[PDB]
Amino acid sequence: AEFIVGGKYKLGRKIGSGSFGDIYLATNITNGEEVAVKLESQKARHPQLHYESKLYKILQGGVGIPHIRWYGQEKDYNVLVMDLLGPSLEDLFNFCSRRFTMKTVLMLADQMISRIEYVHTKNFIHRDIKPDNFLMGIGRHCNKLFLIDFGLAKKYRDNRTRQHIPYREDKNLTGTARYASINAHLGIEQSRRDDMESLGYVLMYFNRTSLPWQGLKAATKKQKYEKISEKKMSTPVEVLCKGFPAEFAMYLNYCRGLRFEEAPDYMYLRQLFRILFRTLNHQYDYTFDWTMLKQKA
Ligand SMILES: Cn1ncc(-c2nc(N[C@H]3CC[C@H]([NH3+])CC3)ncc2F)c1CC1CC1
Repeated sequence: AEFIVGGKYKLGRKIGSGSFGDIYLATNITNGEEVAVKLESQKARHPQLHYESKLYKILQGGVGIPHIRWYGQEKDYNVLVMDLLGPSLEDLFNFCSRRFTMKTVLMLADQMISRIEYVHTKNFIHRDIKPDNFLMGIGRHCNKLFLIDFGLAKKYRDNRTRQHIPYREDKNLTGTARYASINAHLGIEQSRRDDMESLGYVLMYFNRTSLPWQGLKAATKKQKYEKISEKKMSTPVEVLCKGFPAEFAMYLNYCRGLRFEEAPDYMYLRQLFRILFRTLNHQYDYTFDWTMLKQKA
């Protein structure tokens, strides 16, 4: 057919766009398995796909890390082939009319903290934690959450010594402004704490349906980012999390309190949400809000 990569993956329709390229559905012509294919044009001032493919290789063996099938060059493109995955948390949020129950938020939180933790144990930070980068799997993996898109990810410490990258300022906000940590807005070098703060804004985005720094306008990119920053800094966490269980405010205070080099206590943060979950008499049965709507049909 018209477009086949690595001698066997026939590219079908476009399924979306990522950080540095476009994503297609494909089929392995030798066994019939459906996969996802990421194409980056080889004519790029600064090509990164080789870099992202190296990160995925480093991360193999993690729960909710997609397996890589092939990396290479085809026609005028760099090509990466991987597991096909299901919808993002943003897709599912819209499917549920931009409302999630507490049970769903807490079940997701347990997996999200763990996905981020794994990336950190391999000495990387993600730097673009948002609903669009968390995907549910498919088939028997449909209740497994995957964290993807390592285009903006960065080594935060040395493997041998565990010395961090240098503490410094005057960094561009590289990720998404809505979920960015306060220190990232100020141009401070991101570390593990910033991924965790970002997850806190995602959880509160799901709980509230919106964040108070949404809908802001300004003359420039930089001034919109500066308005978002100022709103984040002038909104107390108790106000942001008013009318929700105290655990969400505790999460956010804990993450802001972390020092640049300090290891988040992931076990404690998972425990914080799990004790709440079980106090509300919920069980981890993977009956999410979208599961309810599908089986009713
Ligand atoms: C950004 N990025 N990078 C890798 C992948 C990515 N996406 C999928 N499936 C998508 C189907 C359409 C859904 N709306 C989203 C999930 N499977 C594997 C992937 F690596 C994606 C998600 C595709 C929307 C870009």
